[PDB]
Amino acid sequence: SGFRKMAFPSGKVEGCMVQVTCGTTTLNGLWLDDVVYCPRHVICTSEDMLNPNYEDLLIRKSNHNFLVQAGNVQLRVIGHSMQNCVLKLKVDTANPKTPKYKFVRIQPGQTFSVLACYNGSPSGVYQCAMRPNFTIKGSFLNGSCGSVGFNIDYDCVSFCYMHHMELPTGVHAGTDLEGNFYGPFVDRQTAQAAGTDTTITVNVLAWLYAAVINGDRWFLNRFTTTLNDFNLVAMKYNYEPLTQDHVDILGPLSAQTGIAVLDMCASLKELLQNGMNGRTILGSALLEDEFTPFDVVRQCSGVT
Amino acid sequence: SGFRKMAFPSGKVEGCMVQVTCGTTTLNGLWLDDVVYCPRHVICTSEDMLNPNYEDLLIRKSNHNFLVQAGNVQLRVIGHSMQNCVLKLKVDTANPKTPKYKFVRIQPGQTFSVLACYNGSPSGVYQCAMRPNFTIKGSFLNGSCGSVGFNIDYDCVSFCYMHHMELPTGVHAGTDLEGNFYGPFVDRQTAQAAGTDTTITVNVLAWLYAAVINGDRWFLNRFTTTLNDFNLVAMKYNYEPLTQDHVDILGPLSAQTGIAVLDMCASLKELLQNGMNGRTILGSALLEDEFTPFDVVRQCSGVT
Ligand SMILES: *[C@@H](CC(=O)OCC)[C@H](C[C@@H]1CCNC1=O)NC(=O)[C@@H](CC(=O)[C@@H](NC(=O)c1cc(C)on1)C(C)C)Cc1ccc(F)cc1
Ligand SMILES: *[C@@H](CC(=O)OCC)[C@H](C[C@@H]1CCNC1=O)NC(=O)[C@@H](CC(=O)[C@@H](NC(=O)c1cc(C)on1)C(C)C)Cc1ccc(F)cc1
Repeated sequence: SGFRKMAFPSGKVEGCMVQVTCGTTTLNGLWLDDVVYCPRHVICTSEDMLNPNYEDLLIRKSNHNFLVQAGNVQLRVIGHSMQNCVLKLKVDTANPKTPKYKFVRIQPGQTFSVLACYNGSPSGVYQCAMRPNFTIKGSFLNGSCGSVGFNIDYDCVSFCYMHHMELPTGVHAGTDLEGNFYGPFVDRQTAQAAGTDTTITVNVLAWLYAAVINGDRWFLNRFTTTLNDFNLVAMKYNYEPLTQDHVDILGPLSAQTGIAVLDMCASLKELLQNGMNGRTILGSALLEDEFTPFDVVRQCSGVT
Repeated sequence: SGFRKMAFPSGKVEGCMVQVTCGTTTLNGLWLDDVVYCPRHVICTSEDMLNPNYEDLLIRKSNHNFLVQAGNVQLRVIGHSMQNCVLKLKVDTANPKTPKYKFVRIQPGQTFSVLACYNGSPSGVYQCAMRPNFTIKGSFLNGSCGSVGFNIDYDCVSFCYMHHMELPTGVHAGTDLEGNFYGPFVDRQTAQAAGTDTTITVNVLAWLYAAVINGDRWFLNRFTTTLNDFNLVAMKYNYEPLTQDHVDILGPLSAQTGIAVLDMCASLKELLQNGMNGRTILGSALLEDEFTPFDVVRQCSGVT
C-alpha cells in the first residue's frame, strides 16, 4: 500500500535524447529513427525572440548550421524541415535505441512523465498534468527546452509534450510532437495570457478513492448529491464541471470501494464548503488533482 | 523555474532488474556483474513468514530451485549465499548492462529514487527520504519486494535500499545492498515498533530557500535567532535539532539568496508558532521535509 506521484520508467526515452546546437543556442532534441525533433526556436538569436519570422530565419540556415551530439558521436544532419513549431532534422543514422513509439495529443486533465534534460543529458523524471488552461506546473531551467513528456502503454512510448516556454508566472507551455501548442500560446517573447486555471475535479475524486483504499476515510460523509447540485457548488470554487463520462471513468474505483461516484461528489462538496480543518488526506493538506483515475488504478493494481 | 519532487533517470537500473522465483514465491532481483541480489524471504512460504528459520529453509534449497529470468533469457544459477537479509545468487552470465555502481548505506534525512518493480518489470520511479525513524513513505504492492532505491553521481549508480516489508501502519522497511535493515526491523511477520517520526529540519530549510528562489517570499520575517533559540523551539514541534554541519550544508543556498541560515531559522520558528494560516509555500499547505540541500541545488542549477 501507500500512494506517490510516480513517473513511468524513463529508460526507453533516455536513449532518444540528443543535444541540438545552433549558434549560441544549445537545447535538447528527440532522436527517433533517422529524424531529430526539437523546438524551432533553436534558430532564434535572443533578439529574434521578440518577433521572429521563422520562415525567413530558417531559410538562412543550412543542414551544417545544426550540430547534433548523441553522447560523443556527431550525427550528420542531411535535411531540415519545419512542422508547425518543431524542427525535423533528417540525420544520416537511424537511432538503434528507437523504441516502439506514437505521437499523441493529450487532453486537459491527463498526466504524463517529463524527462527533464540539459545539453541532451537526462537530469530528472517527474509526473505532471496538462492543466485545464493547457499549462503544466513543471520544473524547467535554461537549457531544458526539447525535454519531452510521455506515457508508456506496455512496450509503446506515446510522446505527448515537447517543452518550449515558461510564462512570467513560472508555469510552462509547449507542443505535441507535431509542433502544435497546447493552449493559445505562440513561440514568441511577448505578453501571453494563460487563462484562469481551474481544478481537475475528476482527478480530485480519483485521489479521494486512492485515499479510501489506503485507509484514509475521515472525509466520507452520510449524504449524496446530483451531477447538477455538485457542479453548481464546484463552479463557485473554480472546479471543472463533472460530466457522465467522468462518472463512468470513476466506475472501477467506485466498484472496488463500494462507494458510488455521487456519494464521493457529496464528500468533496463538504471539503470545498467546510474546508479540511487541518486534517491531511494521504499526507497532503490540500485537495490533489494531478492523478487520473488510470493513475490511481495503475498504483492500486500495480500495472507493469 | 518551478520546483518538483524529481527522481533520477531510471534507465541504468532498469538494465539490472530481473525476476527471481523459488517454488511459489516470485519477486524482483538486482543483477550486477555475475551476481543476482534479492530478499532472502523468496525462500519463505506465506506460513514460514510467521517465524522463519532462514538457515533451515536455505539448507533445503539447491542452485536449481532458483529461477532467474532477465526478460526472456534464463540465467543459470551456479551458487547461492545468504548475506544478512539478502540472497546472493551466482549466475553463469555477467550482466552486460551493469553500470559503474557502489553499495552505500544512506543516513536518515537523505533522499533516493525507488524503481518500483513487479515480476522483474519496472512499473514506476518516485523519490523519497529515509525517515529519522528509518522507515520510508513509499508505494509498494504485493510482488514489489527486491525493488531498489539508488542515487546517481554522473555515471555511477549508488544503490542504498532494497524493499522487504510493509509494517501494519502502511509505511515501509528494507535493507542496504549488504542485507542490513535500516532501523530496528527484522524480516518476520511479528509486531515491530517504528519509533517516533520527527521532521527533517535541514530539508524544511532547503525547501524554504527553494521557495525564495521561485519568488515565494511571504514567510520571510523581521527577526533573527540563534542555533540554541531555534533548536529549543524545534524540539517542542518534533523537529530534528539543527547542527553546524546543517548550517554549512545550507551555505550555497544562503549565498545564492543573500539570506543567512539563522534568518531562515527565525522565519521557520514563526511558521511553527503561528502555523501557516492556510497559505501555501511552493503549492504545499504544509512544511515539506523530503528535499535535501543537494536536491534543491540539483534543481536550482540543473545538474545532469
Ligand atoms: C528552453 C530554451 C533554452 O534554454 O534555450 C537554450 C539556451 C527555455 C526554458 C525556459 C527558461 C527557464 N525556464 C523555462 O521553462 N526557454 C527559453 O529559453 C525561452 C524562455 C521563455 O519561455 C520566456 N518567454 C517569454 O519570452 C515570454 C514573456 C512573456 C510575457 O510571455 N512569454 C520566459 C523566460 C519569459 C526563450 C524563448 C524561446 C522562444 C520564444 F519564442 C520566446 C522565448
Ligand atoms: C514484497 C514481497 C513480495 O514481492 O512477495 C513475493 C511474492 C512485500 C511488500 C509489501 C506487500 C504489500 N506492500 C508492501 O510493501 N512483502 C511482503 O509480502 C511481506 C508483507 C509484509 O511486509 C507485512 N508485514 C508484516 O508481516 C508485519 C506485521 C507486523 C506487526 O510487522 N510486520 C505486511 C503485509 C503487514 C510478507 C513478509 C515477507 C518477509 C517477512 F519476513 C515477513 C513477511
